[PDB]
Amino acid sequence: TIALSEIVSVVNTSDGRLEVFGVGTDKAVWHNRQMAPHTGSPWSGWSSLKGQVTSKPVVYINTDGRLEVFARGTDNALWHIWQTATNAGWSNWQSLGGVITSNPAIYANTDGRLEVFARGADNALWHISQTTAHSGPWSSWASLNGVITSNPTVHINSDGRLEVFARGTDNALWHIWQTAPDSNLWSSWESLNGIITSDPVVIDTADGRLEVFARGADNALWHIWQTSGPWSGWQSLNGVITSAPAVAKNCDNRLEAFARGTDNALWHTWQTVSHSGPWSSWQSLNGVITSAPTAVRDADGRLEVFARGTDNALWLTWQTASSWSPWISLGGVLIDASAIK
Amino acid sequence: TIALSEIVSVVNTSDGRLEVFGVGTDKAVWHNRQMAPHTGSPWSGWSSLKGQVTSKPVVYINTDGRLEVFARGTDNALWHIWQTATNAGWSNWQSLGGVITSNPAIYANTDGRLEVFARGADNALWHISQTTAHSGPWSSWASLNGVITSNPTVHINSDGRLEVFARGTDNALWHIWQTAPDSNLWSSWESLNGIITSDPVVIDTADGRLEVFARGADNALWHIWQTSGPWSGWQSLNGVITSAPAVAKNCDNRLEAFARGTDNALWHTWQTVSHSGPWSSWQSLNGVITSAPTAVRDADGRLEVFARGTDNALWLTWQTASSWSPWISLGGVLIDASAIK
Ligand SMILES: C[C@@H]1O[C@H](O)[C@H](O)[C@H](O)[C@H]1O
Ligand SMILES: C[C@@H]1O[C@H](O)[C@H](O)[C@H](O)[C@H]1O
Ligand SMILES: C[C@@H]1O[C@H](O)[C@H](O)[C@H](O)[C@H]1O
Ligand SMILES: C[C@@H]1O[C@H](O)[C@H](O)[C@H](O)[C@H]1O
Ligand SMILES: [Cl-]
Ligand SMILES: [Cl-]
Ligand SMILES: [Cl-]
Ligand SMILES: [Cl-]
Ligand SMILES: [Cl-]
Ligand SMILES: [Cl-]
Ligand code: NA
Ligand code: NA
Ligand code: NA
Ligand code: NA
Ligand code: NA
Ligand code: NA
Ligand code: NA
Ligand code: NA
Repeated sequence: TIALSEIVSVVNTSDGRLEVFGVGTDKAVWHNRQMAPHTGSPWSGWSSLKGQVTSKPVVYINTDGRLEVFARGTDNALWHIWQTATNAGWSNWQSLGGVITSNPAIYANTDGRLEVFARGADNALWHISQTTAHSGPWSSWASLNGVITSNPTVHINSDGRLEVFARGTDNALWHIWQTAPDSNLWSSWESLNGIITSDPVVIDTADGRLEVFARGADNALWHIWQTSGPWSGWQSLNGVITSAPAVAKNCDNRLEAFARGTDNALWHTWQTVSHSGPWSSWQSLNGVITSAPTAVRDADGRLEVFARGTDNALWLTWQTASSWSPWISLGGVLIDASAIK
Repeated sequence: TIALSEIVSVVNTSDGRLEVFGVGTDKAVWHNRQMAPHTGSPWSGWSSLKGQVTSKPVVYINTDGRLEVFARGTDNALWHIWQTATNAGWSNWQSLGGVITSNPAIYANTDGRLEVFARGADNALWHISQTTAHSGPWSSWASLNGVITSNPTVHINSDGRLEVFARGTDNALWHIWQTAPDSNLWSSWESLNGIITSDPVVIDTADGRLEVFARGADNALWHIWQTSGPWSGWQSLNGVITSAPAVAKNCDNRLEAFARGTDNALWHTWQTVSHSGPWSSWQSLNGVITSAPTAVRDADGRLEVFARGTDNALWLTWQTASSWSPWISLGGVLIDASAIK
């Protein structure tokens, strides 16, 4: 098992608007969109992209600005749906086949080819890629092996090499990386040790280093980062958290971590002064939440945070000059469809 | 002729540091680098990448994070030099041949292929591209036709289509665009009218629109922007400017324009409140400058501005909480090698 998951996938669109993707009681993917590229923008309200999903639905933006949403189907295949033109209409759901046992994890290669990662029936990591930039057809599936006990997460190195992180059977953080950008050449799995009780979250720093966040054995927030040299040790950011963490960059590149606390309110800790700076003490953004928070930077360079409420609606709070906005409701009824819990 | 040009090309590196590229009295390309990814970082001082250039040297970052610098040689061919690995050593200067009569203009296609644009001996626009992502070999040269009287500038649409802007023989702003991302299919040249007395500067807004800035017949700063619909009219931002303009985005996405005034000090006007906001009155950042300013956002989300001084050194001022830093000198002796003046 893992700390309570994020309930939505969120993206900044090609035209600077937040769009969120979640799952209803009907197992359909639902979609909510800012009208305008600004903090406090009116929202579309929830509309259905349909389908029937047995994972968290994960949106990624193609290098041509077209959104594409990936989800496990009821047949355990990888399914996807995409915009046919930038911020226009959607395709039908189409199958990329395979059998997967995790939420999908997506990144664009430096050549614009999307590559999707998911656990398989053998509990190994499997991957499939676009054969050409922002387009089908897709490659055959293949395995990157290993044995994983969490949803996988992928990011890109500052040199364009994809890198995947996942919990192993010993509950350590393990990783594997491309040896060259755009490559089918990968490293062996390597252990970053520690003991993690959440899905790992990965982000690139202002200075092009991967930094990984996860809940530890002691239910504190831990992190570890790249220094072609080795990783740091695991370091505690303290706190006591009851969900997966979420991490986003402020527009000045200061990292900021969010998680549900023991009082089921939203808590956050941030780098102070600069992206090189020391982390703040944990502070409360209130609310009562029934999901991990989901954090994203909007087109005004402000953080916005989404979480499911006691009513199972999605609620939203954002940064102001002085503080954070009171929680507002975007309505809907959201379920946690995470293929791993 | 055109308003006085920018004297350096600047890039934010894969690890968040500013690096500047200019030309010495010897016609070699010289290089200055921040040590650390922060405002007010110590600088390397000027070191030579050698070569012999008859244009402004233009740096672009490959999708694998490798810097690549393009310049006209003494033989009027396009030449380039690149990092062999991300923020490591440089290749030798190599020729991409052709005969060009402008500074080169560079963008990455959505598939990671760099595409270079330059005026030819026939005064038409010519282009050459990497055949695969972030790598040689390069295509054959070909022409996109037209007749141009300024350095060309290229940007990417929010849908991944490259678009090139240049002054025509009637002194209007003209443009041409890819009809599909990564394509060799281009539109006809079209006129955006107006009368411009500087190279055009192009930037993408927070909401994914191209916005073009240029000095007008009245030596005011003018701009025009995308609304698949038509462009705005030309609108004046007033001022009286004696150089090319420079434009950069604040970390909250507010556009900010810089130019030399009649008193040969640096002047700037900025969007207020938000990226949707009205433009400020022009205000002075002092100094006495012998080049257009060059503006870039650093890894702390602050604007830094470079300009040649009366001593022909490069000087530097940046945003603070309240105001801007006093001008400091980064030394060197820089010449304006712009292939068009
Ligand atoms: C710098 C290098 O980057 C790799 O992608 C991986 O993270 C290795 O652990 C690290 O040593
Ligand atoms: C503006 C400032 O941003 C910080 O990163 C943190 O989120 C604080 O709560 C907020 O007041
Ligand atoms: C939306 C469309 O975009 C094109 O790239 C070009 O700028 C056209 O003028 C404009 O009408
Ligand atoms: C911080 C603020 O930023 C504005 O965009 C403008 O550059 C002002 O001069 C500066 O004081
Ligand atoms: Cl409204
Ligand atoms: Cl292995
Ligand atoms: Cl818990
Ligand atoms: Cl120092
Ligand atoms: Cl034409
Ligand atoms: Cl003048
Ligand atoms: Na890659
Ligand atoms: Na990721
Ligand atoms: Na990296
Ligand atoms: Na509600
Ligand atoms: Na393109
Ligand atoms: Na450009
Ligand atoms: Na655009
Ligand atoms: Na000096």
